[PDB]
Amino acid sequence: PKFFYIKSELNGKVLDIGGQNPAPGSKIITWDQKKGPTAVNQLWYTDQQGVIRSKLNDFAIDASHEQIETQPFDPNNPKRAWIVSGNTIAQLSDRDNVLGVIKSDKGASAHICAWKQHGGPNQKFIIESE
Ligand SMILES: OC[C@H]1O[C@@H](O[C@H]2[C@H](O)[C@@H](O)[C@H](O)O[C@@H]2CO)[C@H](O)[C@@H](O)[C@H]1O
Repeated sequence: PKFFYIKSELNGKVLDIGGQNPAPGSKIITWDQKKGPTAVNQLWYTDQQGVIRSKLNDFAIDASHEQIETQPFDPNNPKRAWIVSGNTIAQLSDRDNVLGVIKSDKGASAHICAWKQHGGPNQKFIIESE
């Protein structure tokens, strides 16, 4: 029941499941922080292991494709176990691999990818209580 927002230190927006799409494989973007029962697609929590999940469907963050998207949690899939570590959303099995915001080149909402930690604010996040 302890949910939170993940805000980018790059654009000050927050991780958000694209268009509130509940289906697995939905792209995760950054969007203006909403408030109320409509913020569900922007709310996250950590399971007992500390692995990040979405309040919307309990799905985990998955970095199997070009951009991060939601996918059912699988303890056997290394690209679906992401945890909070200070200012970074780190891959549980490889802390050197962290999430980072990447602005759009087409004037759309920014997307997210996972790559080597390079110290930029694009790879820093702030956990913000609900
Ligand atoms: O565009 C991302 C943005 O979508 C909001 O939801 C919209 C969707 O964008 C729009 O195309 C559709 O017609 O209506 C949806 C309901 O508002 C999300 O609420 C927002 O968080 C972003 O994900």
